[PDB]
Amino acid sequence: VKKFPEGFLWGVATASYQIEGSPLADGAGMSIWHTFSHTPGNVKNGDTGDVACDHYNRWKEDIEIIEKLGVKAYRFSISWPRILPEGTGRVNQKGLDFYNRIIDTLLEKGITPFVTIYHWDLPFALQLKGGWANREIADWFAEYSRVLFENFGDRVKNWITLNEPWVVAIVGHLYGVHAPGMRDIYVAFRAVHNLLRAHARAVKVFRETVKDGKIGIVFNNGYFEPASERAVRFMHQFNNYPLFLNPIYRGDYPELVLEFAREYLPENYKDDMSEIQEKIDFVGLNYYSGHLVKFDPAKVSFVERDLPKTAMGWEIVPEGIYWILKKVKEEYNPPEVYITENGAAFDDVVSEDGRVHDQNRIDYLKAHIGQAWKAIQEGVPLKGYFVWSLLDNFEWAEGYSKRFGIVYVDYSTQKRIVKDSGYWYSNVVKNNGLE
Ligand SMILES: OC[C@@H]1[C@@H](O)[C@H](O)[C@@H](O)c2[nH]c(CCc3ccccc3)c[n+]21
Repeated sequence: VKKFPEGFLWGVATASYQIEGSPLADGAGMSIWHTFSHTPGNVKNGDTGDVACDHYNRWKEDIEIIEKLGVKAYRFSISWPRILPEGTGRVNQKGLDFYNRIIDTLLEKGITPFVTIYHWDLPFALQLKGGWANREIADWFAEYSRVLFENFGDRVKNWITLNEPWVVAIVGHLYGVHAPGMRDIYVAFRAVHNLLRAHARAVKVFRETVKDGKIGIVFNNGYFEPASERAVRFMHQFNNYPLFLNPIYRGDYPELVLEFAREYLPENYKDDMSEIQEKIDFVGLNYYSGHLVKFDPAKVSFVERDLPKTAMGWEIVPEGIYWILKKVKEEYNPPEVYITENGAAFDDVVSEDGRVHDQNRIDYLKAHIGQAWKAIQEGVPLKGYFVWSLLDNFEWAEGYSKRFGIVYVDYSTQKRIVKDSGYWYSNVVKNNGLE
C-alpha cells in the first residue's frame, strides 16, 4: 500500500489540437499545426487535426467521463488562434465561450482546471511574422496571456505558460518534424530564448492580473544513462528542465549548453536574463522514457537496449520518473512540482467482450506512480500527477496511429470506451494511491 499526501491532485491531460477538431469553426484563425498537417508528407497517413476526437462538440461527454472516473484535475490547453484569430488584436468571443463552458462545467463538478496556455498550436498569422524566431513574440504572448487571465482568471487558478519549450524550439525549428517544420539551428536557439522571454512576460502580467493564482511551466524529460564509464551531463542539461530552469533560477543557460550552442544564441542574450528570472510558482515535469547514451564523434548518439518498449519504441524505465523528481529538487528546489504528463502508447484493440485490456499500460502507470510515490517519501514536493492522456488522440507527426488514452476512441463513430487502465486509474484516485 502506497498512499499519497492529503489533497494530492490526480489528473488527466490533453491538448487542444490533439483532441478538439473543428480547427476553423466559429471564426478561429489557422494554427501552424493546421497548415503543417495539411502539407503532404509531414504527418503519418496524411492525418490532420480536422476532426480528431471531435471534443469541440463532445466536450460535455468527455468531462462527464472525467467526473465518472473521479479524476480530480484536468489539464487542457487553449488554442491561441481560437481566442485571437490573427494572434494579436481581435478577440474572438466564441473561442472564449468554448473554454468558458469547459471551465464552468469542471468547476461545477469539482474538477480543478490546469490550463496550458500554449501547447504548440501557434496562430498561423504570427508564423508569417517569424513566430518563435521573432523577439516580438514576447509581446504577442503577453497580450494573449493577458486576455486569458482577464477572461478566465476569476475561475482558473492554476496556469502553465508553455508545454515543452524544448520540443517547440528544437523539434519544430531544428529537426523540422513538428510545426513550423524548419531546420535551422540558429533559428531553433533564438526560439529557445524567445520562449523564455515570452514565458517570463506572461508570468509578469499574471502577477498584475491574477493575484490569487499559481503559474508554472512544463518541460519534457528523459532519463539518460551512460553506455559505459559526460554525454549524459549534456543530454540532461540540453534535453531536460535545466535548459530553461538554469535561466529561470540562475540567470544563465547551463554550462554544457553554452559550450555547444553559444554561437547560435543571440550575442547579447544575457541582457534578457534579468527578466527571465521572473518567479514561478511550480514546475511541471513530463516524463515518458529512458535512453542509453554514448559519446559519438551533437557528439551523442543513443544506444538501443533490450528493455520493454511502448509502441512509440520508447524504452520503459520507471525509475526515471523518480530520478528526475529527485534531480529537480537537488538542482533548483522549486517550491512545488507536478508530473504534468506520464503515459504510454500501446497497440490497443477492443476485445470481443467490448473491453480494452491494456494490462501493458496499467503496468506502466502503476510502476511510475509507485516511483513518484518514492520521491514524495524522500521529500520531493510533488503536488500532483497527470496521466497523458484522457483520450486516444492526434499524436502530432504520428497522426492517429498512436493511442495514449486511458479512454479508447473509435474514430469511425467517436465512441469512447474506457480502457482497463482508465478503470484501474479511477481506483487509484479514489484510494489516493496504490495497493
Ligand atoms: O508523445 C505523447 C505526448 C504528446 O501527445 C503531448 O502533446 C506532448 O506534450 C508530449 N511530450 C512528450 C515528450 C517529449 C516528446 C515530444 C515529441 C516527440 C518526442 C518526445 C510526449 N508527449
